[PDB]
Amino acid sequence: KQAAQSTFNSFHEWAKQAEAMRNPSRMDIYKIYKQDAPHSHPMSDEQQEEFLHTLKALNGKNGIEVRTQDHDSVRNKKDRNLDKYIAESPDAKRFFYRIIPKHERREDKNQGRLTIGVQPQYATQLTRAMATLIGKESAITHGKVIGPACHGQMTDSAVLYINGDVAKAEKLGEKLKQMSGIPLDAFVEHTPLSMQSLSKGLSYAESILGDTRGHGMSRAEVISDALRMDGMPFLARLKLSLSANGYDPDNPALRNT
Repeated sequence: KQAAQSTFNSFHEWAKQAEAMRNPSRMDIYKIYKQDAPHSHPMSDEQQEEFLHTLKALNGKNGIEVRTQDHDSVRNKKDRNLDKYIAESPDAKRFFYRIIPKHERREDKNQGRLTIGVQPQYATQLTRAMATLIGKESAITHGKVIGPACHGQMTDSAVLYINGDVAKAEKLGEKLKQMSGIPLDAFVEHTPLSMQSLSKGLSYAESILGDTRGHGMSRAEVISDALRMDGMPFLARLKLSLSANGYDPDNPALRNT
Protein backbone atom coordinates (compact mmCIF):
# COMPACT_ATOMS: atom_id res chain seq x y z
CA LYS A 1 0.00 0.00 0.00
CA GLN A 2 2.64 2.51 1.07
CA ALA A 3 4.86 0.44 -1.25
CA ALA A 4 2.27 0.87 -4.01
CA GLN A 5 2.16 4.67 -3.51
CA SER A 6 5.89 5.26 -3.87
CA THR A 7 5.96 2.98 -6.91
CA PHE A 8 3.03 4.67 -8.65
CA ASN A 9 4.46 8.13 -7.95
CA SER A 10 7.76 7.34 -9.73
CA PHE A 11 5.73 5.93 -12.62
CA HIS A 12 3.59 9.07 -12.68
CA GLU A 13 6.66 11.35 -12.70
CA TRP A 14 8.10 9.40 -15.66
CA ALA A 15 4.75 9.80 -17.40
CA LYS A 16 4.70 13.58 -16.78
CA GLN A 17 8.14 13.95 -18.35
CA ALA A 18 6.88 11.96 -21.35
CA GLU A 19 3.80 14.16 -21.46
CA ALA A 20 5.97 17.28 -21.54
CA MET A 21 7.59 16.15 -24.81
CA ARG A 22 6.31 16.88 -28.33
CA ASN A 23 4.73 13.86 -30.05
CA PRO A 24 6.92 11.39 -28.09
CA SER A 25 7.57 7.93 -29.56
CA ARG A 26 7.54 4.72 -27.52
CA MET A 27 11.34 4.83 -27.78
CA ASP A 28 11.45 8.43 -26.50
CA ILE A 29 9.39 7.41 -23.49
CA TYR A 30 11.68 4.41 -23.03
CA LYS A 31 14.91 6.46 -23.13
CA ILE A 32 13.77 8.36 -20.02
CA TYR A 33 13.75 5.01 -18.17
CA LYS A 34 17.17 4.10 -19.63
CA GLN A 35 18.59 7.55 -18.77
CA ASP A 36 17.67 6.95 -15.11
CA ALA A 37 20.12 4.04 -14.68
CA PRO A 38 22.64 4.28 -11.82
CA HIS A 39 26.07 5.33 -13.09
CA SER A 40 28.84 3.66 -11.05
CA HIS A 41 32.39 3.69 -12.39
CA PRO A 42 33.21 0.15 -13.54
CA MET A 43 35.09 -2.36 -11.43
CA SER A 44 38.82 -2.56 -12.24
CA ASP A 45 40.42 -4.61 -15.05
CA GLU A 46 41.51 -7.33 -12.61
CA GLN A 47 38.07 -7.33 -11.03
CA GLN A 48 36.49 -7.89 -14.48
CA GLU A 49 38.86 -10.76 -15.18
CA GLU A 50 38.07 -12.30 -11.78
CA PHE A 51 34.40 -12.02 -12.77
CA LEU A 52 34.85 -13.96 -16.03
CA HIS A 53 36.97 -16.57 -14.27
CA THR A 54 34.23 -17.05 -11.67
CA LEU A 55 31.59 -17.55 -14.36
CA LYS A 56 33.74 -20.37 -15.80
CA ALA A 57 34.34 -21.79 -12.31
CA LEU A 58 30.59 -21.72 -11.57
CA ASN A 59 29.59 -23.26 -14.89
CA GLY A 60 28.92 -26.99 -14.66
CA LYS A 61 29.21 -27.19 -10.89
CA ASN A 62 26.53 -27.77 -8.23
CA GLY A 63 23.59 -28.09 -10.62
CA ILE A 64 24.35 -24.76 -12.30
CA GLU A 65 25.31 -23.77 -15.87
CA VAL A 66 26.36 -20.38 -17.24
CA ARG A 67 25.63 -19.43 -20.84
CA THR A 68 26.21 -16.29 -22.87
CA GLN A 69 23.04 -14.56 -24.03
CA ASP A 70 24.77 -13.31 -27.20
CA HIS A 71 22.12 -13.65 -29.97
CA ASP A 72 24.50 -15.04 -32.61
CA SER A 73 25.82 -17.69 -30.18
CA VAL A 74 22.31 -18.61 -29.02
CA ARG A 75 20.64 -19.12 -32.42
CA ASN A 76 23.62 -21.19 -33.60
CA LYS A 77 23.48 -23.31 -30.42
CA LYS A 78 27.03 -22.13 -29.65
CA ASP A 79 26.09 -20.75 -26.22
CA ARG A 80 27.07 -24.13 -24.71
CA ASN A 81 30.83 -23.43 -24.60
CA LEU A 82 31.42 -20.74 -22.00
CA ASP A 83 35.23 -20.94 -21.92
CA LYS A 84 35.53 -20.51 -25.70
CA TYR A 85 33.17 -17.51 -25.85
CA ILE A 86 35.06 -15.69 -23.09
CA ALA A 87 38.38 -16.51 -24.78
CA GLU A 88 37.40 -15.18 -28.22
CA SER A 89 34.40 -12.86 -28.17
CA PRO A 90 35.35 -9.16 -28.08
CA ASP A 91 32.01 -8.65 -26.32
CA ALA A 92 32.68 -11.06 -23.42
CA LYS A 93 33.06 -8.24 -20.87
CA ARG A 94 29.96 -6.42 -22.14
CA PHE A 95 27.13 -8.81 -22.96
CA PHE A 96 24.68 -10.60 -20.64
CA TYR A 97 25.20 -14.04 -19.14
CA ARG A 98 22.44 -16.24 -17.79
CA ILE A 99 22.80 -18.51 -14.82
CA ILE A 100 20.59 -21.57 -15.21
CA PRO A 101 19.93 -24.79 -13.29
CA LYS A 102 21.24 -27.92 -15.02
CA HIS A 103 17.67 -29.20 -15.26
CA GLU A 104 15.49 -26.58 -16.94
CA ARG A 105 12.53 -25.21 -14.95
CA ARG A 106 9.31 -24.26 -16.80
CA GLU A 107 8.48 -20.53 -16.66
CA ASP A 108 5.05 -19.31 -15.59
CA LYS A 109 3.44 -16.95 -18.08
CA ASN A 110 3.42 -14.45 -15.21
CA GLN A 111 6.76 -14.04 -13.47
CA GLY A 112 8.27 -11.90 -10.76
CA ARG A 113 11.63 -10.23 -11.46
CA LEU A 114 13.98 -9.34 -8.62
CA THR A 115 16.51 -6.68 -9.64
CA ILE A 116 19.64 -6.52 -7.52
CA GLY A 117 21.95 -3.50 -7.26
CA VAL A 118 25.41 -3.75 -5.70
CA GLN A 119 28.62 -1.81 -6.09
CA PRO A 120 30.51 -3.36 -9.07
CA GLN A 121 33.35 -4.40 -6.76
CA TYR A 122 30.86 -6.90 -5.32
CA ALA A 123 29.42 -8.22 -8.60
CA THR A 124 31.42 -11.46 -8.44
CA GLN A 125 30.28 -12.16 -4.89
CA LEU A 126 26.66 -11.45 -5.87
CA THR A 127 26.95 -13.77 -8.87
CA ARG A 128 28.16 -16.58 -6.61
CA ALA A 129 25.25 -16.00 -4.24
CA MET A 130 22.82 -15.98 -7.18
CA ALA A 131 24.14 -19.33 -8.43
CA THR A 132 23.82 -20.90 -4.98
CA LEU A 133 20.29 -19.52 -4.54
CA ILE A 134 19.26 -20.73 -8.00
CA GLY A 135 20.67 -24.17 -7.17
CA LYS A 136 18.52 -24.41 -4.02
CA GLU A 137 15.31 -22.63 -4.96
CA SER A 138 13.21 -24.20 -7.71
CA ALA A 139 10.91 -21.15 -7.77
CA ILE A 140 13.77 -19.38 -9.59
CA THR A 141 13.89 -20.38 -13.25
CA HIS A 142 17.12 -18.47 -13.99
CA GLY A 143 19.20 -15.39 -13.36
CA LYS A 144 21.13 -12.99 -15.52
CA VAL A 145 24.16 -10.78 -14.96
CA ILE A 146 25.55 -8.11 -17.29
CA GLY A 147 29.22 -8.34 -18.33
CA PRO A 148 31.73 -6.90 -15.79
CA ALA A 149 32.64 -3.85 -17.87
CA CYS A 150 29.02 -2.62 -17.62
CA HIS A 151 27.99 -3.82 -14.17
CA GLY A 152 26.70 -0.81 -12.22
CA GLN A 153 25.72 1.16 -15.33
CA MET A 154 22.48 -0.62 -16.27
CA THR A 155 19.01 -0.70 -14.76
CA ASP A 156 19.32 -4.49 -14.97
CA SER A 157 22.91 -5.43 -13.96
CA ALA A 158 21.56 -8.47 -12.09
CA VAL A 159 18.10 -10.06 -12.21
CA LEU A 160 16.46 -13.23 -10.81
CA TYR A 161 13.40 -14.57 -12.68
CA ILE A 162 10.90 -16.05 -10.27
CA ASN A 163 7.76 -18.17 -10.51
CA GLY A 164 5.95 -16.50 -7.62
CA ASP A 165 4.60 -13.27 -6.15
CA VAL A 166 6.03 -10.34 -4.21
CA ALA A 167 6.07 -12.27 -0.91
CA LYS A 168 8.19 -15.04 -2.47
CA ALA A 169 10.56 -12.39 -3.90
CA GLU A 170 10.88 -10.67 -0.51
CA LYS A 171 11.90 -13.95 1.11
CA LEU A 172 14.44 -14.72 -1.64
CA GLY A 173 15.76 -11.18 -1.41
CA GLU A 174 16.30 -11.31 2.36
CA LYS A 175 17.84 -14.76 1.87
CA LEU A 176 20.20 -13.44 -0.83
CA LYS A 177 21.34 -10.60 1.43
CA GLN A 178 21.99 -12.75 4.52
CA MET A 179 23.85 -15.47 2.56
CA SER A 180 25.87 -13.37 0.07
CA GLY A 181 28.46 -12.10 2.54
CA ILE A 182 28.14 -8.72 0.84
CA PRO A 183 28.14 -5.82 3.31
CA LEU A 184 24.78 -4.07 3.59
CA ASP A 185 26.34 -0.69 2.80
CA ALA A 186 27.55 -2.12 -0.53
CA PHE A 187 24.02 -2.46 -1.90
CA VAL A 188 23.12 0.48 -4.14
CA GLU A 189 20.20 2.77 -3.27
CA HIS A 190 18.36 2.92 -6.59
CA THR A 191 14.92 1.86 -7.75
CA PRO A 192 14.21 1.70 -11.48
CA LEU A 193 11.13 3.65 -12.54
CA SER A 194 7.87 1.82 -11.86
CA MET A 195 9.49 -0.97 -9.80
CA GLN A 196 8.73 -1.71 -6.15
CA SER A 197 11.61 -1.24 -3.71
CA LEU A 198 11.91 -4.17 -1.26
CA SER A 199 15.05 -2.86 0.49
CA LYS A 200 18.26 -1.10 -0.51
CA GLY A 201 19.46 -2.54 -3.82
CA LEU A 202 16.43 -4.86 -4.20
CA SER A 203 13.67 -3.90 -6.63
CA TYR A 204 10.69 -5.96 -7.75
CA ALA A 205 8.35 -5.95 -10.75
CA GLU A 206 6.06 -8.41 -12.51
CA SER A 207 5.76 -9.41 -16.14
CA ILE A 208 2.63 -10.86 -17.73
CA LEU A 209 1.43 -13.01 -20.61
CA GLY A 210 4.87 -14.41 -21.30
CA ASP A 211 6.14 -10.88 -22.01
CA THR A 212 9.80 -10.53 -23.04
CA ARG A 213 9.88 -6.86 -24.05
CA GLY A 214 11.48 -6.08 -20.66
CA HIS A 215 10.17 -4.02 -17.74
CA GLY A 216 11.17 -0.59 -19.11
CA MET A 217 9.66 -1.03 -22.57
CA SER A 218 6.45 -2.60 -21.27
CA ARG A 219 5.74 0.24 -18.84
CA ALA A 220 6.88 2.78 -21.46
CA GLU A 221 4.11 1.45 -23.68
CA VAL A 222 1.47 1.75 -20.96
CA ILE A 223 2.40 5.46 -20.88
CA SER A 224 2.09 5.80 -24.68
CA ASP A 225 -1.41 4.38 -24.45
CA ALA A 226 -2.41 6.79 -21.67
CA LEU A 227 -1.12 9.68 -23.83
CA ARG A 228 -3.26 8.45 -26.74
CA MET A 229 -6.47 8.33 -24.67
CA ASP A 230 -8.60 11.45 -24.19
CA GLY A 231 -11.66 12.77 -22.36
CA MET A 232 -10.29 12.01 -18.88
CA PRO A 233 -7.60 13.41 -16.51
CA PHE A 234 -4.06 12.21 -17.29
CA LEU A 235 -3.90 10.52 -13.88
CA ALA A 236 -7.04 8.50 -14.65
CA ARG A 237 -5.74 7.66 -18.15
CA LEU A 238 -2.52 6.20 -16.68
CA LYS A 239 -4.48 4.08 -14.21
CA LEU A 240 -6.87 3.01 -16.97
CA SER A 241 -3.96 2.23 -19.29
CA LEU A 242 -2.37 0.14 -16.54
CA SER A 243 -5.58 -1.85 -15.96
CA ALA A 244 -6.29 -2.21 -19.70
CA ASN A 245 -2.75 -3.54 -20.21
CA GLY A 246 -3.02 -6.03 -17.39
CA TYR A 247 -1.21 -4.24 -14.58
CA ASP A 248 -2.37 -3.07 -11.16
CA PRO A 249 -3.57 0.55 -11.53
CA ASP A 250 -2.37 1.42 -8.01
CA ASN A 251 0.95 -0.41 -8.23
CA PRO A 252 2.47 -0.38 -11.76
CA ALA A 253 5.04 -2.92 -10.55
CA LEU A 254 2.33 -5.61 -10.24
CA ARG A 255 -0.07 -7.67 -12.37
CA ASN A 256 -3.70 -6.66 -12.10
CA THR A 257 -5.61 -8.51 -9.34
